[PDB]
Amino acid sequence: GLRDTRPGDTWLADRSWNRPGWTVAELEAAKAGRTISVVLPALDEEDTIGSVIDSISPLVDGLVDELIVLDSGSTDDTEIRAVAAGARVVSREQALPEVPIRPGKGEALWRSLAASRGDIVVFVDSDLINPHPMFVPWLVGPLLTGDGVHLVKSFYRRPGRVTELVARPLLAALRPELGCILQPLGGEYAATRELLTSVPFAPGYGVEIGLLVDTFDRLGLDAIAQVNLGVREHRNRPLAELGAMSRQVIATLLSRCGIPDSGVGLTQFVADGPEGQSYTQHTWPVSLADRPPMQAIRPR
Amino acid sequence: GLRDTRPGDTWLADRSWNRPGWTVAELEAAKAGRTISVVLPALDEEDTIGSVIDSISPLVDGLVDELIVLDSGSTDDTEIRAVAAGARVVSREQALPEVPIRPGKGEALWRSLAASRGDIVVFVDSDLINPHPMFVPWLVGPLLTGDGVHLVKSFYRRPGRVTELVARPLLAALRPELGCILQPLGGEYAATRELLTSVPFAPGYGVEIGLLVDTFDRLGLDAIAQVNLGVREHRNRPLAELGAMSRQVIATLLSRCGIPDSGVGLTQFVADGPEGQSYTQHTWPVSLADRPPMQAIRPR
Ligand SMILES: O=c1ccn([C@@H]2O[C@H](COP(=O)(O)OP(=O)(O)O)[C@@H](O)[C@H]2O)c(=O)[nH]1
Ligand SMILES: O=c1ccn([C@@H]2O[C@H](COP(=O)(O)OP(=O)(O)O)[C@@H](O)[C@H]2O)c(=O)[nH]1
Ligand SMILES: [Mn+2]
Ligand SMILES: [Mn+2]
Repeated sequence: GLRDTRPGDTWLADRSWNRPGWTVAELEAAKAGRTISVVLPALDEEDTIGSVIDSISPLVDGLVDELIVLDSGSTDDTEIRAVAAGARVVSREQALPEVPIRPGKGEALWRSLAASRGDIVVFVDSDLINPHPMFVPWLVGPLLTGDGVHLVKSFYRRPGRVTELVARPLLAALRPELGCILQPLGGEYAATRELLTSVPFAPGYGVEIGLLVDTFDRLGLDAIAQVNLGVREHRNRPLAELGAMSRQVIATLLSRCGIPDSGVGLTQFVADGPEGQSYTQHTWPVSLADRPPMQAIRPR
Repeated sequence: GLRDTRPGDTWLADRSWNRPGWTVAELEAAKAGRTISVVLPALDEEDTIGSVIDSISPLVDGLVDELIVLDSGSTDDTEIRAVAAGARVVSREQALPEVPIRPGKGEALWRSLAASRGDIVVFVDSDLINPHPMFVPWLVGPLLTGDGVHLVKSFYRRPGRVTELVARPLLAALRPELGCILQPLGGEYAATRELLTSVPFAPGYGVEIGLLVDTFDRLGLDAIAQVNLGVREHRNRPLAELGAMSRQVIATLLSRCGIPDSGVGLTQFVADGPEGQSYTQHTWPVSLADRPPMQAIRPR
């Protein structure tokens, strides 16, 4: 299976593989009265968001029932360019007005549960460079087929340091069953509303890993599938921010495993000059504050 | 202090700094009947080891009482080239014949406690490219001065991903007091025999971080100093091995913090081709087996 795999192919828990042979029209037939929402979280991606929407556009009013951009505080042209591309833009305020806003990606995805209605929600990063139009159908495939699958995680090929050095080694240490997950931190994935609204959402960059572990702990490995997305292009992370991202992944995973995190942010020491004559001290925030299951706030 | 610092300058626990103004001859006078051993662990570094010894050579029979290369299973010309450079080569077998050998750096450093005699032991990696001749005196300075200092950690400028993304964020999470340590994984450091023989030694690449945490837990922050080594050149780590190194750092730190590690090695999935058609599954070993305090085996 891993010795021969294609963009679309599905990996299940019991080491078994599947190469899908359906059309998108056949997949919409498999729905059986289930609705699909696509949510694109966006903080300042005016350059790429149009192209991302365009890749998913033609599925709307067919496979996809709604396409939402969750505007996470953008001050560029994200909103207007997303509207011109034919997406409904919902701000964090509009999504859930009765709860004060916290910073970070986790917050945005959590709020999008209140703004969306689909029985199935698909998340796709809005900074992807020319995403394959088959991303969404490939992600929903294993949910619409039905093996008691509740979370579909993607894997892909680089055309991350935090994934390979932090998330995956800590998973081996603390949740070794999740060692089969190739890309635990990836932003392209799909899940049932059932699962999503029943679990807490980790803050900031902890969100994906928290969901992964929460899904595993509550529903076991059989509820998780992996799908090959093929080549995944996206804008590279600036090197400065990787320490902060790692620290948050660590905080979220420790908390899921019942290990007390100090709540103390990473302090980085940045050499000011070539000789190392002076260092700039930079401390990034880390959060231990999950949001509760959406069922406790805005229940269906 | 961090806003103005020089190779040699010392950082203590109470945020206080020190710029040393002694000669190496004045430092040998400060000894007061204390012996200093330099230990160079070496697994296949025939190209660099001569130069490393040459940088420390002139201190022998003066500041340094003995200079030992701990040969960790070399099959190149490490031994003969280290002898020609004027170092005493001791194999892992010769160091401690009554205990079976385990693989890894930790093993080598632990055995070197049995092969060396100095009241103070200085460790220096043998793959350093043209190390500054003042490395050893800069490392022993804070021990010979006396503030109840038992461990001297170096920091330096790149002319690591695992340090910045794994070791330092996990320290903030689990031992936030150790957040002030710039280079927790560095191989250039000095300590008393007193401390070194009283603590367990972590296996493989866990060794430095284990010592750091063990020192902190038992003697507190005041027993640890940091010294600026300046620019530190060394051969770059091949990218493949970084996952394995991270996994071991994780295992060692978790164990020091009382957190159960699964003992399950990191499995890496290596794309065999550009499309991501097939993956090679590669699982690196991780060890949870410390060596006990040398006092329990070969006591002074
Ligand atoms: O506070 C935030 C930060 C990120 N994002 C969005 O979440 C996705 C992932 O963000 P980023 O690209 O920085 O994360 P990475 O690729 O490094 O995992 C992108 O579409 C961002 O626009 C967001 O909505 N709110
Ligand atoms: O099993 C081992 C592996 C490493 N080394 C030595 O320990 C030092 C650090 O090894 P390496 O350069 O691979 O570690 P890194 O610089 O990546 O921390 C070097 O002098 C190696 O020759 C050793 O004695 N035994
Ligand atoms: Mn991105
Ligand atoms: Mn090295």
